[PDB]
Amino acid sequence: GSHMANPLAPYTLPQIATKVQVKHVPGKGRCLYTKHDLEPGSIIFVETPVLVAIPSLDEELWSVLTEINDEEALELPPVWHLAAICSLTMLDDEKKKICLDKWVPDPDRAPSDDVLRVINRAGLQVHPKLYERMLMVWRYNSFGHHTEQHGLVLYNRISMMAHSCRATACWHYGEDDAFILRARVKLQAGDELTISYIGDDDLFKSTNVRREKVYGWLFTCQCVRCAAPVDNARGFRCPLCGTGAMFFKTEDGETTSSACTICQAFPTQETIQEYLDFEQAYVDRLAETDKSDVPDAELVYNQATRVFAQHWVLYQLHTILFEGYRDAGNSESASFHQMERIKYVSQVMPLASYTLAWLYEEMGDTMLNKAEESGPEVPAHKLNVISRHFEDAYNLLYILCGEDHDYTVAAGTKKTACEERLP
Amino acid sequence: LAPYTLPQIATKVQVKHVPGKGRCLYTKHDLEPGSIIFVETPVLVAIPSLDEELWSVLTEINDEEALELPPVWHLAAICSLTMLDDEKKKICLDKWVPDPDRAPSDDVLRVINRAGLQVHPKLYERMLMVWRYNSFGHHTEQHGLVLYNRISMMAHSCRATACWHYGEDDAFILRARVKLQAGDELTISYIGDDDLFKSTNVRREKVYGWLFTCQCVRCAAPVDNARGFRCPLCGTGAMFFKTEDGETTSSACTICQAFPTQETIQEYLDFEQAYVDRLAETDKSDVPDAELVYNQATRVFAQHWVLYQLHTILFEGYRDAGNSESASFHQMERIKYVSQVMPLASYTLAWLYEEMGDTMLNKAEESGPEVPAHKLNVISRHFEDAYNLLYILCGEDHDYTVAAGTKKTACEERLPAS
Ligand SMILES: [Zn+2]
Ligand SMILES: [Zn+2]
Ligand SMILES: [Zn+2]
Ligand SMILES: [Zn+2]
Repeated sequence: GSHMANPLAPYTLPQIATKVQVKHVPGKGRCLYTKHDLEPGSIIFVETPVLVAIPSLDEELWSVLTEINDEEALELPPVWHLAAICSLTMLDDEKKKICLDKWVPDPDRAPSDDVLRVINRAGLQVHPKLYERMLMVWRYNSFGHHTEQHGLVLYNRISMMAHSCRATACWHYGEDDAFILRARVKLQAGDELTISYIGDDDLFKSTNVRREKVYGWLFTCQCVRCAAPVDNARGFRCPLCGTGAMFFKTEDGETTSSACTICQAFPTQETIQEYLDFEQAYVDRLAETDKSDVPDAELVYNQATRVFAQHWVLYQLHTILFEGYRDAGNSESASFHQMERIKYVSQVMPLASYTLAWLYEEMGDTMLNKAEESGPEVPAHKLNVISRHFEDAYNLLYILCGEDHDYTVAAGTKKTACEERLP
Repeated sequence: LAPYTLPQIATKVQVKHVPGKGRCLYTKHDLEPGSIIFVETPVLVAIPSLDEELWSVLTEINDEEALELPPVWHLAAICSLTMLDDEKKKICLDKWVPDPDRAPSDDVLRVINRAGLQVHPKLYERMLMVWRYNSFGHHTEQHGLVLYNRISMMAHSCRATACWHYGEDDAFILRARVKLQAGDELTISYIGDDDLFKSTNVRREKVYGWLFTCQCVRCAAPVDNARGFRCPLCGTGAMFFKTEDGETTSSACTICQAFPTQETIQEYLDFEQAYVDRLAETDKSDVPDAELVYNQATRVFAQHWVLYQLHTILFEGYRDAGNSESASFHQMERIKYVSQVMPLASYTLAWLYEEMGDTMLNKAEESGPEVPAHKLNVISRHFEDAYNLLYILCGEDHDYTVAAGTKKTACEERLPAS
């Protein structure tokens, strides 16, 4: 008999914890649905912030916080703490309960070292437990300010939208930090409205990376992109045929591959591990590669083409090279790399994005420059082609930020100028 | 309950013929891409030099009264009944035909009477069908056909697992186009490469003669990504049309995910037919006209074989005129299209990569013979891709493969020391 007690005896809470695992609801805790039919680009609603935490909101407290930070660095930068404290002191009791009951990864978290130190050093009256609660509500529910670099903004209804790597809704800031929410796609009444918790600088990357970016909200993303059978953002050059793409995919810590697009062969697990090592090596190299040294980026790109076929690392190298060539006035190769960028993004992330729209616009710029090196009279055909790209940019920006937005009117301006120069 | 007559039965049910060419073929071994599966000699090579007297006769009866099938088919059929031993004459007569019971055509009885041959009409007729539905065009000779025994046992696929090319003495060299395991089916395209990159409706039209509606992996795919129109709502995404049982539906737009109405679908089908008609009057000898048609076509199409055809016309026109700048753009669009709709190894794709290499090398050389390393490497990549595909299609030592690899190694030789 190896029983230490009767197995039917009631457990203690620690003993229960040994057997089972509670999972708290994925951030940000709620789903939001449209009540009506929406056409692409139409406004769903516009929301004013609960609070805009700016140094300008309380610079007394700001100087104090920055000086506390300079003496002993604090885990979250000062802005998060100005936001939290001003959320506990500046709003009404109701506004307060609106932010305290938003989603948080650790509801019962004890006050951190940082929190108690701020309370004692700045001598404030707010409860440490609520101070902690609020620092995480803004860590996991706010948006970065549009212009001011140490600024953040919280909204109430916006936090109700679940995450998706292929979001149904897009957004942009209005004039007084208004949050303008638009339909990114055609929607029917009752459809879910989702936004990307992850920035556009990572949305074009592969499933493993995006999942790493949203793990903080304590879920493994299973959105339509993230759960797709083929991760077409993670393609390696097949070593058998030398030209097709094999797309890798990681689930439960194990990586598998699609069959090569051309020769239909599957790589062995040993080849998969080999190319995962290559992948990590080039991810590391990307941090040392940039547009101020184009020869170096050319070296890295040449080496990377042997490893990658339609991969976000290769897209990043195309980006570096395009910006380097564009800055140097070399429209010829900038053109090639920009066309590869358009190919990649339209395969991997086809819905309207600022990245794609400005890919089309900047392709228009590059083509127009290259053409104008032959003289101002650019032939009709070329003009039309250039115009098409500008138009595409317009068409996407129209959906993302509206007819009269500065981006949209810029793209449309270039388009109509192109038409103006037509015979 | 009284028995039906045969016409009464035919009113109620529809019989499905064994689809041409009647058989399936499977590999007994694992195959690497590009490996030779086997090489087969022809049962017969029908060319004028096979029987010049018969040929001259044939010609003159054709010029008096035109034959429905050109003379070479009759040369093939007759010579199959006259010149082959009994063993091989039976292998030909055993081959798939659409109409086993078909009475002698009037062309057949005429040729029998005016050439004065002793062959049985009904066999003659049947042999015709055999050669029309089982033979290949000769590599060199116009008015030439070739018929093989084992090759005819491969079923058709628009995404074939096997590829082929002619060797010396009209040998049929069959290679694996993809990696295959023992027991996998060997298929070839009954459709020429001039149609393989087109949409499912068109390919099915091209194989209807073998009496089946193609349901290969491409034709049965939920989305026909060779038939993509420009979404009228968003102005930028693609909506892919699909036709089944005479009715056309559309995928949601790739960008705004709206579905077109049946009205919009019919409108864009009318546009599609109009541009298919215009293609017959559009070609590379009038580049301005093709530019007009392309400019109007971009408003209708997003990723469509008609747009690919216009890209092809413009690429060849600009290439012939030495305009590497515009040819570059259109060739890139061609590569995009083909690699999306027809990604497996093909001569079309391989030579798309090779000619992209040519165009970029020309364009670069307009700046001087010393082409920078980067550009060279990119150019080399294209050449290498061409090589890689032709290696699979026709072997390492084939003239095509050697040509692509030659351009590639030349590119590498021009690279600076550092
Ligand atoms: Zn996801
Ligand atoms: Zn491969
Ligand atoms: Zn098919
Ligand atoms: Zn659309």
